[PDB]
Amino acid sequence: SMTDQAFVTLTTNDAYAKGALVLGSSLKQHRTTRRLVVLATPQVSDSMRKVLETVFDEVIMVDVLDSGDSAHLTLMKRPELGVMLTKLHCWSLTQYSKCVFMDADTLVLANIDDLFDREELSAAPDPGWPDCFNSGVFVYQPSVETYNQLLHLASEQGSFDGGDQGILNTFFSSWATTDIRKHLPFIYNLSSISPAFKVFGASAKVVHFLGRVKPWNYTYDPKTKSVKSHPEFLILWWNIFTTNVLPLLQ
Amino acid sequence: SMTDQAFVTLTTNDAYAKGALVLGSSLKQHRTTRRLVVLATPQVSDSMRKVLETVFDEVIMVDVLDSGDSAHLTLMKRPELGVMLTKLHCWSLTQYSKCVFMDADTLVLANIDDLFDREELSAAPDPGWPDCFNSGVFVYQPSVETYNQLLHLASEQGSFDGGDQGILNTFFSSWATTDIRKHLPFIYNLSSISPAFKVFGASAKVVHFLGRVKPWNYTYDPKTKSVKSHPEFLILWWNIFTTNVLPLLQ
Ligand SMILES: O=c1ccn([C@@H]2O[C@H](COP(=O)(O)OP(=O)(O)O[C@H]3O[C@H](CO)[C@@H](O)[C@H](O)[C@H]3O)[C@@H](O)[C@H]2O)c(=O)[nH]1
Ligand SMILES: O=c1ccn([C@@H]2O[C@H](COP(=O)(O)OP(=O)(O)O[C@H]3O[C@H](CO)[C@@H](O)[C@H](O)[C@H]3O)[C@@H](O)[C@H]2O)c(=O)[nH]1
Ligand SMILES: [Mg+2]
Ligand SMILES: [Mg+2]
Ligand SMILES: [Mn+2]
Ligand SMILES: [Mn+2]
Repeated sequence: SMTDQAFVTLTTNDAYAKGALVLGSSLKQHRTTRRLVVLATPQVSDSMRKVLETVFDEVIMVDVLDSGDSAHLTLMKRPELGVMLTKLHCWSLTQYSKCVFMDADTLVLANIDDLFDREELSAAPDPGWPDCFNSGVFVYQPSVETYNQLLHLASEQGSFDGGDQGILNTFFSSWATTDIRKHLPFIYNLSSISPAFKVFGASAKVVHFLGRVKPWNYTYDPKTKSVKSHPEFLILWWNIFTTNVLPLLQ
Repeated sequence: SMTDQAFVTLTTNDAYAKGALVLGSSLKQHRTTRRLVVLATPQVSDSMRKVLETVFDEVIMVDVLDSGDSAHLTLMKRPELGVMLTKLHCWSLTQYSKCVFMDADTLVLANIDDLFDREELSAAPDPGWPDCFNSGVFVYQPSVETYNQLLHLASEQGSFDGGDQGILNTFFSSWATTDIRKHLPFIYNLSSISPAFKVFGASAKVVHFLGRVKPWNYTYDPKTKSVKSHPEFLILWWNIFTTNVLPLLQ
């Protein structure tokens, strides 16, 4: 419908694929009018890609190890940054005029199509260092130029933790001090999970399972309808997975 | 010199007094041209007030337990909020046109007089919930009206944790979405202490020892010039305390 605009996510393996399936199913559930796109690598199994195609309108293959890939020369300088370099291809999707990137470890609790009212680069503050934006949810404008500049910066600067957040904050360095409309409310990337969430946590639009253990790393027990050691968000992830993802398998 | 403008802090006991002495000494060290004010209660010992008068230009006594105090009726509704109600008296200081409130558990690493270029209410984002501002450092305009409204809100709403942050964020509820100039850089209230601090943590202007254990709760050992179990900020606090506070005692 709005074929010109997309939610874009990323998976480089079958584990994070499970996250993308929950994310995508949650966006469908809350009736997005936009396209759903997943960047996938050849490390994602063919069988899992078949499941991704039931949720996503486009499963777009990216392989930074292929010498024909635009990021390949950069990977040879920074071989440790394969995942980040795959992610940056989100900017190469110039068939779309505007997109919202979302991490595969996010989950949507309401329609968030009003994010397309925003301009590049709009993003929520990161907890822990809130003059940096968290790069798990952001509104951007695909551009070969912007893409090539991000590649250059990745080449020059690298990434201590292998993430793209430092690079995106270096490139978009006016975010902290310029144009409050480019600060997404924290409820669009609620990543503190693990008094304020009493008052405002009920109005979350997006939950982000930022940090070491992802929901799919838990062992789910049908017998108790919970995981094994606000646990609510974790339960909701698994609720979407069991109710909405599993039956796509028919 | 700028007798019209002040840094204002707060202590209700001799422990936090030690914090105020380090804060005040750090502001002097970095050559503030503004006045230094501490709100103190009768629970602060006379002997400690004599030490506070060597650092602070005004030691202003506030006693919410006195029926002549403006906050006393509010305290009888909310007897658990004595400290917060004392703090709110910062707005009653109408001999000043503009002030920066700072928590007694902060410490200054550079001249921060450029905070007086800001307008009420300017404050840094709180880590953990960054659409709320942390109420440990803020620029405000003393006003009997604003004061009386904050008292009313404290009366109506109370405070789950006994802090003023919720009240100040409720009253100043446009902060997250309005006027980026009212967002202080995080380096003016660096309260994550305990990759980003590698890049930007060297340029801190204010450190805030937010959380349970305050620097003065540690046991300092002259023999090692450290505390007993970035530990640097903690060492600096104790460096100011031993070098700059102690010899005020002559
Ligand atoms: O092996 C991997 C690792 C990551 N991803 C994708 O990359 C995203 C980011 O990884 P994630 O594990 O979610 O990182 P966070 O725990 O969210 O860590 C934070 O810090 C990093 C920035 O430096 C960013 O990658 C994250 O968006 C940011 O929230 C994931 O959601 C996936 O979409 C993969 O596909 N495969
Ligand atoms: O017994 C006390 C307790 C606090 N204070 C003063 O109140 C300030 C705030 O208390 P603090 O212990 O610093 O709280 P934080 O650990 O900083 O906790 C956070 O959350 C609270 C808001 O709800 C605020 O009081 C703080 O500014 C905020 O940073 C202190 O610095 C002192 O100035 C006293 O004088 N006596
Ligand atoms: Mg360069
Ligand atoms: Mg009212
Ligand atoms: Mn993530
Ligand atoms: Mn404090």
